[PDB]
Amino acid sequence: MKNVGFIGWRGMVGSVLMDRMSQENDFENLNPVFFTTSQALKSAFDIEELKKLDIIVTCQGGDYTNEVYPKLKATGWDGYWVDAASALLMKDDAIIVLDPVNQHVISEGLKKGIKTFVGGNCTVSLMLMAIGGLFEKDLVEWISVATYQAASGAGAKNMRELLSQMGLLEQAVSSELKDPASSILDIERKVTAKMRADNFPTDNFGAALGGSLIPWIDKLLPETGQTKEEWKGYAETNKILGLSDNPIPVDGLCVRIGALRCHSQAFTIKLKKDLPLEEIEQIIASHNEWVKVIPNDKEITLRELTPAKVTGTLSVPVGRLRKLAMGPEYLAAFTVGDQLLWGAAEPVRRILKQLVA
Repeated sequence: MKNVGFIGWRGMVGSVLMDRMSQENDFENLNPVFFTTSQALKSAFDIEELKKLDIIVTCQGGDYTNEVYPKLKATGWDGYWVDAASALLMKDDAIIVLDPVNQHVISEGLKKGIKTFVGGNCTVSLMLMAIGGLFEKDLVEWISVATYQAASGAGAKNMRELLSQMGLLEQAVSSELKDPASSILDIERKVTAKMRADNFPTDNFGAALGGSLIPWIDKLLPETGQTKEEWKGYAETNKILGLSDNPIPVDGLCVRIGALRCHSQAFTIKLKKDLPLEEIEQIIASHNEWVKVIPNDKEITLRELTPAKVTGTLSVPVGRLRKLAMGPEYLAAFTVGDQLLWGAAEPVRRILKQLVA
């Protein structure tokens, strides 16, 4: 059995990985060696120890990877490096994994000698898990996107801040909400006053999220006006699909909303042909076992196409499918996916499974 080292397994993403691996009994197929950065297991910084392993799975973070990866590689170590961090995503030296979508690029990279794999993540992987069928059939000309991203993508303390913000907003009008005859305008004024107060916890986001939204995720990308988050759509999507040399346009606005773990996305997909909606649905549904086409019905949409339904599951529902007023080649679609699973830990768990098989 392969000797696998794990770094950052106590973090949020790492913890989801540990839980998923346990659930699937992945540990009975490999020899796990756990590391730690604490001085209170082996040290995550002991290069000689890391060199003894066949594979290293890390969810520790970019700073960690940029520090040890180079040192480890320098020792001649020829093992595999699986990273949940985005540090090496665009390295010609590594492949972005999301096997249900790009098994072919993965299998080839392996034959070629690629030893570094970075997990497909956030909105890009969730998008591909939802409409990968359209790309696989080469029907996508371009895609305009509008996201509704959860706090987990930012971090554990961000999720906590969101929850605290929601509590404070309600607590500001707790009594008013109790009497069925109170003024809704009085209630709103108080809630709004609270989210604008200096003592309203907004350190993690830099603005209120709770009963609001933030139309900016990462840092500015000067050359295009995009934010890093938005830039990933074009770069990472094509790298995953292996179309970096002849990229497909994927662009839009990424917005942070008051959700915990699920990223949702609204799509305006420009197809290259005019296909019956029924066929498009079949193409979408057939791509993988997790995508789930939701009928464009109200009751079914409310019960199935929401973070409330999707959170904590591997299901990737896609619905609201119909042609747009712009034309028969313009398709509308809305999808919801859990950020911690297909958006983070699952692609890593899957590539590991392959490497130790």
